[PDB]
Amino acid sequence: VVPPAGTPWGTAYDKAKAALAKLNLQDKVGIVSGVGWNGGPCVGNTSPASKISYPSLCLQDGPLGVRYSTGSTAFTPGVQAASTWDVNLIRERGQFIGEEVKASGIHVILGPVAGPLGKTPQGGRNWEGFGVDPYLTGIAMGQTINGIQSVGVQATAKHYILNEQELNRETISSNPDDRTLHELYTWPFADAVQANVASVMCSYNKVNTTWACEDQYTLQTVLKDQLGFPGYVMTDWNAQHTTVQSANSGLDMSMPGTDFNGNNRLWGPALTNAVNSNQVPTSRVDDMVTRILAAWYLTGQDQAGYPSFNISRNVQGNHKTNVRAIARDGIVLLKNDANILPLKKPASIAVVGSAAIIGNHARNSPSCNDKGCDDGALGMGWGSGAVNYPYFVAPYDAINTRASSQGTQVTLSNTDNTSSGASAARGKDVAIVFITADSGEGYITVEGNAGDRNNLDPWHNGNALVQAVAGANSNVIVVVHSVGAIILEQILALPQVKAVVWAGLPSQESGNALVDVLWGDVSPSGKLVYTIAKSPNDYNTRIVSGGSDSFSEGLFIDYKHFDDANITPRYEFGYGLSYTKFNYSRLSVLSTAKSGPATGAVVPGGPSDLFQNVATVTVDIANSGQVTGAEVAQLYITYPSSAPRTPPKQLRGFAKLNLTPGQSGTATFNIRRRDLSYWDTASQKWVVPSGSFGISVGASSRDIRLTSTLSVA
Ligand SMILES: *[C@@H]1O[C@H](CO)[C@@H](O)[C@H](O)[C@H]1NC(C)=O
Ligand SMILES: *[C@@H]1O[C@H](CO)[C@@H](O)[C@H](O)[C@H]1NC(C)=O
Ligand SMILES: OC[C@H]1O[C@@H](O)[C@H](O)[C@@H](O)[C@@H]1O
Repeated sequence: VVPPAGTPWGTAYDKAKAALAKLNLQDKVGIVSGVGWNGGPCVGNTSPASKISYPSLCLQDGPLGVRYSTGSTAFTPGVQAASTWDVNLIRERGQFIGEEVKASGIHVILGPVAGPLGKTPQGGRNWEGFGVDPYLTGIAMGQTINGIQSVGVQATAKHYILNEQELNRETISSNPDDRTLHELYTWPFADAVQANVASVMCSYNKVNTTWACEDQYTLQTVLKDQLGFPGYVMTDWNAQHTTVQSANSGLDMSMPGTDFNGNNRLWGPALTNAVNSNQVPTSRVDDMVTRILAAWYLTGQDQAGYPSFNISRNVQGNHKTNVRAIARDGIVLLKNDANILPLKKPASIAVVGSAAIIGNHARNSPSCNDKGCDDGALGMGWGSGAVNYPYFVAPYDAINTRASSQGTQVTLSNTDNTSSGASAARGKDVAIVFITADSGEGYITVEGNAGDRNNLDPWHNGNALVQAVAGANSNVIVVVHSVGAIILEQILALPQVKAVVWAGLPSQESGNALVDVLWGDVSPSGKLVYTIAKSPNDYNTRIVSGGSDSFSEGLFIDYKHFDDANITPRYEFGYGLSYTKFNYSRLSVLSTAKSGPATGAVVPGGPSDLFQNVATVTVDIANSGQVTGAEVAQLYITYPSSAPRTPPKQLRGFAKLNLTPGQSGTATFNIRRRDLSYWDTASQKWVVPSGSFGISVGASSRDIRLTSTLSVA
């Protein structure tokens, strides 16, 4: 119900309560009600309350940087950050974003994304998030939020909840069972709350026939009471449907205030009328304002000297180091046959594909608003989560500069013409072919793709381009920039394809980061955060075309389905090649963990014991090969078989270690009570089952190097 004394939120509440006492109803209605779609200078705005020096709250997109700004960095999308498996870069990314958001005079950044989590590879906005795994996405959420808010900026965990597809997102009902709702999809929102996230945004879709922004169970019972969330719930943009029920269900903020056309103003004067007509109690509005002002006080935004709103300010500083680092360390090397990579002093190189050069995407062209195009090199998906590039380093330009510097002749075919490609590739030492797939928010249809992807094939005749290049050249490196999984079986069926580089979504540092890896200045060290299957039919979920997604797969999404259904993916979750090898030894498991329901009083995150450490798993990792490289060690836990049906393996830890040849290091996985828990629907509690837990540590969800047990009496 209420945050405890002597904690950041507790002090914010005291402050918030003192402010609330100086306000009248109009003051209060102005704090919770957006001024209207594009009614203010920001993406979202509310009305100031001078009596407590409360500004018009300025809310701006999005998860990867400042939208509409002309002096901001384009950070990598979240999926790329997750792909680094590096908590330091992830936290640094949130911090840098936070610095830019404050420097621009925005109070609330609308991100990061824990929903969609990303159960379907076709999902158009999955790339804004952190991969398909609740644990990793949770850790990322917490690190990104810690980073953002340490600057004194309010973060917004979105989208709550079960917005797993773009098609009919405003009408579809997501209908999973209670365990699935809590244990899979809500999980990462709990990390966000526990990170003291200031705000949560409710989604467009329905949850069991009830619009997410009108849903008392998810908003009040789960988020506020069970997760102990002390901040405010805002709507997604015009995701509000009623005046009264929205308010009474636990909605706190109407965004942006009207629909796109200026209609459907459900709060403002209509909320004033509902309170006056006794349809919404004053205590409810008092609660909304406490939550909103508490977030303001929590982040220190009440102190004099917060920058004024201005998105023309150059706020970039040297933040490109993060984008470079994540674009670089997030590249996943999938295939490296005959050790063709890293490249060394070839006489010639062909570079082939429209995705190698600057196009309308990189240019912020008027043909590509909200990044609604895959034209030229690709840095991110489309929609509200895209931003302007301050610059963009194309793969061709970077490759050309590095290659020319060593007397390597570069030949370019800058289109997707199969015949021009083969011609450029013929006779060259290597040919690097660039393919893409794109997607985004479901209000833009790009090349026939309505938001979600139509299929899992490369865009722009990508498969044919590679086949034509392979017909002309024995040594083909395929570089892929993509919003998600592509089936690569056709490309892999070509014996001429010796290397596959899953470069992900690099933003502005595309070319530099790729050159870093291709030439082996750094070994690639990113690993997959979703499964690349051998067949589109091997995935168990789809973009649903009807009014209902029953979520009948339950807990078994992505790799959990693959493990459960004994399907061999092409490249499994947690998979990544390196230019070196790593040996794992000496697995230990230290545990004090006791069985039963969690027993702590509810605080932000849930019962106070859920995020406390109960165990520690430790392994040694040595670099046994010939070159320096970082390894991503992963922990998977198997629950007792006596426990309610659970996936066979669940990611419960990861560590990243840079090792020079012969160097040895420690990977430590701290285990929180919740990491050994499942959600019990009947008691509405997290429970640790008694029995022997399987402990699996390795280089991927399939590449398990050592095993042990964790026993709970
Ligand atoms: C609705 O949600 C409840 C609780 O989350 C779940 O157990 C139930 O199966 C769902 N009902 C339908 C008809 O999908
Ligand atoms: C906004 O910032 C730009 C760049 O720093 C500056 O030139 C301009 O004066 C600012 N605009 C306002 C209205 O303060
Ligand atoms: O741009 C404001 C909001 O618009 C909505 O359409 C998106 O779903 C949100 O992610 C976004 O924050």
